[PDB]
Amino acid sequence: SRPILEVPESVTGPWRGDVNLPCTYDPLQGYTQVLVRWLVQRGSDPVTIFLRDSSGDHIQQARYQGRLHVSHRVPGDVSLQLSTLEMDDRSHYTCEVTWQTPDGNQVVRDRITELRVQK
Repeated sequence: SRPILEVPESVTGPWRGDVNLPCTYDPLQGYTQVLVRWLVQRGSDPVTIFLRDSSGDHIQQARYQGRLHVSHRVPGDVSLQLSTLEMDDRSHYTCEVTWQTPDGNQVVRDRITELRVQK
């Protein structure tokens, strides 16, 4: 049918350690991945923390540049890796993927996960 994102409802990571927030899908013929975004919930509009598009990976905030990476090697795996976890990294995160079909249409799917940080 259409691509199905798989994102666990919650993940727990170690304080000062590293965690992977899984976000994966099985690739489907005729669906080309054109955008990945990861967002975090803070105030009154989701914060964009990562984008991958035709020009590469974009991590605009100094607080994340150097401690945020997104999986790339296996098609369909766009999991977020966050290193040196802070207690205020506890939040809800959105994984959002956009695909383009041969007719030129684009379809967007997203899922939210909760990261808990454990001492």
